[PDB]
Amino acid sequence: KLQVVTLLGSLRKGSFNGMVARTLPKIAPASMEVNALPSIADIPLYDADVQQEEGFPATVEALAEQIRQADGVVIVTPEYNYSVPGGLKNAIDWLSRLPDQPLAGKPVLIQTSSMGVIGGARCQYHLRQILVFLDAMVMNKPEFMGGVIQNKVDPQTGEVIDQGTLDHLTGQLTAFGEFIQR
Amino acid sequence: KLQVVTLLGSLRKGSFNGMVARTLPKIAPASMEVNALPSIADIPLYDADVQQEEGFPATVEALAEQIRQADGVVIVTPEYNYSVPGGLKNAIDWLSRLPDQPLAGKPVLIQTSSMGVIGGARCQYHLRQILVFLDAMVMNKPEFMGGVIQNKVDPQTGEVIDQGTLDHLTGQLTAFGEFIQ
Amino acid sequence: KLQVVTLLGSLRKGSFNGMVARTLPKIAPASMEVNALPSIADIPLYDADVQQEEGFPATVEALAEQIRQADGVVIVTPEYNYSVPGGLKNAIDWLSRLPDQPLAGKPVLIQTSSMGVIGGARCQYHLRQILVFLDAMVMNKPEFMGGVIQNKVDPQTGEVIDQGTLDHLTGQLTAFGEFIQ
Amino acid sequence: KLQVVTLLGSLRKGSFNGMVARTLPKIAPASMEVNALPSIADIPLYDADVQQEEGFPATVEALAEQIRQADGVVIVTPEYNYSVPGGLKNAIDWLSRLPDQPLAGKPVLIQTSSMGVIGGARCQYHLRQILVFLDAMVMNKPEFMGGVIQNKVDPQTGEVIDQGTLDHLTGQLTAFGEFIQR
Ligand SMILES: Cc1cc2nc3c(=O)[nH]c(=O)nc-3n(C[C@H](O)[C@H](O)[C@H](O)COP(=O)(O)O)c2cc1C
Ligand SMILES: Cc1cc2nc3c(=O)[nH]c(=O)nc-3n(C[C@H](O)[C@H](O)[C@H](O)COP(=O)(O)O)c2cc1C
Ligand SMILES: Cc1cc2nc3c(=O)[nH]c(=O)nc-3n(C[C@H](O)[C@H](O)[C@H](O)COP(=O)(O)O)c2cc1C
Ligand SMILES: Cc1cc2nc3c(=O)[nH]c(=O)nc-3n(C[C@H](O)[C@H](O)[C@H](O)COP(=O)(O)O)c2cc1C
Ligand SMILES: [Ca+2]
Ligand SMILES: [Ca+2]
Repeated sequence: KLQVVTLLGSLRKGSFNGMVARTLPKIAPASMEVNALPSIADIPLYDADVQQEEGFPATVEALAEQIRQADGVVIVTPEYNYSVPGGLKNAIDWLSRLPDQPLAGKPVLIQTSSMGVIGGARCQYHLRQILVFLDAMVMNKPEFMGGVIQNKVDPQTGEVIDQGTLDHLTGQLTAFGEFIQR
Repeated sequence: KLQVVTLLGSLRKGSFNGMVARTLPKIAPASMEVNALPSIADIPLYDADVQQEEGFPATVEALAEQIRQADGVVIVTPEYNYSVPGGLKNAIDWLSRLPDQPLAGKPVLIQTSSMGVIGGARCQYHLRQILVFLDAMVMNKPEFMGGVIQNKVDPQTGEVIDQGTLDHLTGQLTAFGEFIQ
Repeated sequence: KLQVVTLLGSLRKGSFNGMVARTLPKIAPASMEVNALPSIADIPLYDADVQQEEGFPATVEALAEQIRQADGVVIVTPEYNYSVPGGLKNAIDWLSRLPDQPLAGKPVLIQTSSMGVIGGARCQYHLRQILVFLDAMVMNKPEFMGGVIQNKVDPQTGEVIDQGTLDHLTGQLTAFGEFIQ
Repeated sequence: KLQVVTLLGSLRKGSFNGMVARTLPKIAPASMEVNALPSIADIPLYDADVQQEEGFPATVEALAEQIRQADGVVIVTPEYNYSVPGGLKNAIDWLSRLPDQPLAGKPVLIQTSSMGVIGGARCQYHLRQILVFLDAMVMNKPEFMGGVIQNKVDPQTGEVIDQGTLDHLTGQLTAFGEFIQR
């Protein structure tokens, strides 16, 4: 069984991308198991001085060890001002500074959702440029951009229910599972 | 006289970009007064729940008001992992949610420095894409990419000394001053 | 009254973006006259040897002069392979080499359409990066990405009909008109 | 012996990138053979109407068949206005429309050179975004950006002679050769 984890790019309780991430474990192919990674909320802003005098934040090393243990990582994130959320980017800046950089050679799947029609596509291309330097193995197609995400979820359960969205989500995961087999 | 402020993208005290930023005051045109904005170090990670429950952070409000009063903003920052540093971007995310969005229509000048020959060039274009949604007035030329800034600064004073760099910057500021109108 | 011209990025006769372009004349503000520039179809591939030996192509010179006379340029184009179409970009490469570079300081408005929901959004930001080196004055908002334009046009007239799209465009032009100053 | 070919992004006789491309065959690892692809100069501007009424240009199909035959492709190109040269992009637009798109799943190496200090880096990131849609297998590091390329070549021979540039060029090719073994 492949072990895939999710890195969440939004910090709000009712996050839509948060709902997409929690739905993935329930629709993953039988040969895949998905779990959520710890939240990035308590990670402090990156400062070279702290890295030297304090060492690495426990939260950063905990997140890093779980990524190394996993066979694949799915980054589920919204788009902020046509790009990557500062919080998520900051968690990536810390990670990129670690011994045995956790994402190098690591299979990565990208997922974004927005209330807008474009569904976070802009965020995705900047993210790939970032992951290139970190040497992650990013899967090309299929891509997933959840537009008008609010009309495809269930507020109570906090999950995706729109049939169309569920099939594409399941399709991509399957492709990612086959991708990981490398 | 024009009032210009600097937004710093690095937090370490030995910051080379910080050196660039603190050098701008004495090489700017005689019609410009360059001062620094507060550090983005205390600005907490963006969370809509916080915006709703607590309102906007006081540090964010302070940063914003200084931006509103300025005639222009010079963003001085390094490039982290082929893009914009997490901290700087997070501060921008916060500012972008403000009712009277501070950077809307605000003239902006970009400058980056790095220990490598590319001088933070990649970071600049991602930052330009981001600035479109904030609706800022970003100047085109001349651009400034400080390649290997470590060889052209003076540690004792923490300012730039390489005459070539100094004239480049001065030319850019002079150009930014004309841009304001 | 302002003179605005359109640079078309697609060459096929059934071009949806072409439909957008030819619709702009009757939805523009009363202070703007929108006309089309010549097609980029005859512009040959850029080659410095040709620039040196033959000089600039007459078609390139013609395109340039019309750009110089206009108060603004609206670039209407599709998105090919997640970026700017080869032909359009090649025409820009030619213009960029001209002594009195036509687009320098020229206000530019970008609009794209596609048969998909993204509406050529990716192409727009690459094009914005390119326009920095040409030193153009590119407007920020509102932006226009015509998603699935095929469902909102009228083949018999070859113009846009979807009222929502029409008002969006009109609003953009009105905004571009104010931008010129 | 792996068969690698070069796609040239500049059309001028004295092209510096042209010199870099011609030097590659002479410094490739013993397990690799490099050849130049036909020139893109005579390829007409892409027009959907021509594709339908005329079919594909012979030059486009000749270039496409040679790419399919090769084990790897090195794109050597300059940077025009912070991006990909229109001519090269146009040759890619035609290619992307072919049956059995020639670059899908094809190993690709990127090389750029400029008279400027940045050496065509801007062109490279836009190109990768393009190759992602075409589903090419693009190698991450090492990257090659030849800055101030004019002071590293020999006008007469039309080749690179700067020792430093030659070593990196040889290093990348070796990495690409090992990369191709996939
Ligand atoms: C700082 C900030 C910037 C935003 N900018 C964008 C943007 O550039 N593109 C976009 O599609 N949506 C943007 N939005 C709207 C988000 O898509 C929307 O708030 C979304 O539902 C947030 O993701 P979440 O629900 O998982 O918290 C922005 C939201 C925030 C908080
Ligand atoms: C998290 C992190 C990521 C880095 N990644 C890059 C990069 O992608 N490109 C680059 O040119 N330099 C990179 N560097 C090197 C910086 O350019 C160099 O540390 C610089 O001197 C930092 O800016 P400062 O001196 O103002 O603190 C990185 C540094 C850090 C801390
Ligand atoms: C070479 C080529 C590449 C294409 N690639 C893309 C793409 O990357 N993104 C997209 O949204 N549409 C793409 N399409 C579909 C176009 O959006 C669609 O054909 C469009 O209607 C063309 O613009 P036009 O109608 O003005 O000729 C491509 C079309 C062609 C001819
Ligand atoms: C249309 C055009 C646009 C140019 N724009 C850029 C640019 O954006 N970045 C850059 O580094 N060099 C630029 N240059 C300078 C080239 O790097 C230089 O002419 C180079 O030596 C061309 O590649 P080649 O020698 O193989 O023909 C431009 C050249 C041309 C012909
Ligand atoms: Ca929260
Ligand atoms: Ca030639």
